Amino acid sequence: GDAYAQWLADGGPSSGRPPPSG
Amino acid sequence: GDAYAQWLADGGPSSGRPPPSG
Amino acid sequence: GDAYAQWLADGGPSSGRPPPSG
Amino acid sequence: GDAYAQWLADGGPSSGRPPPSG
Amino acid sequence: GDAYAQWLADGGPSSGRPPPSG
Amino acid sequence: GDAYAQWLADGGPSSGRPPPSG
Repeated sequence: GDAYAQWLADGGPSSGRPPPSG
Repeated sequence: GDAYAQWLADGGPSSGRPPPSG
Repeated sequence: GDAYAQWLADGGPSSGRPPPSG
Repeated sequence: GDAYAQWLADGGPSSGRPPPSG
Repeated sequence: GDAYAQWLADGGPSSGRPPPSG
Repeated sequence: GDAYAQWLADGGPSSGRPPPSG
């Protein structure tokens, strides 16, 4: 869940990284 | 994760749709 | 604000409608 | 804005509370 | 998912609470 | 409105950025 928050912050899909499970 | 991102973008619970798991 | 919630629900920018003030 | 995000999360127009300014 | 949206709105990782499952 | 939409998409207050007005 915290990894997922960071992934959103970084642009979500457009971050180019997989959505994390945490 | 991807689907959830879009749901959030659309206002989450305000969207009128249940949260997806992806 | 409620118009803006609906605009999110409808896809936000991709709705093709202006973001409302309410 | 911050309040408005929480108001969305709480159900937005359907929540029984008005949209916030912040 | 719904809880998670509110947790984001409340500050996410910085909020002092853990990410929700719902 | 547009800028705010993106901020929301990025986790709102969880993004670490203040809410924009547009």
